[PDB]
Amino acid sequence: GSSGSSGNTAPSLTVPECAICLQTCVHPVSLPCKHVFCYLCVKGASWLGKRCALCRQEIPEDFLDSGPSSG
Ligand SMILES: [Zn+2]
Ligand SMILES: [Zn+2]
Repeated sequence: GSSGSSGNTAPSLTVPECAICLQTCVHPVSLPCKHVFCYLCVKGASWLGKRCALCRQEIPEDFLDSGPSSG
């Protein structure tokens, strides 16, 4: 069925910047706090632990870990 939908609806076709490493966001992830960061910088950065860097909005484990191992 329908499984796997990410923020596609975009006014342009480019990659935004990051507010954690200060460089092109390799993986722009729309956080529940209305922000964008590298899927890696959010999953676990050097100075980050399951929490935004701009607003520090607690991120739910489900955010990254969604759905059972096997579908
Ligand atoms: Zn980053
Ligand atoms: Zn935030």
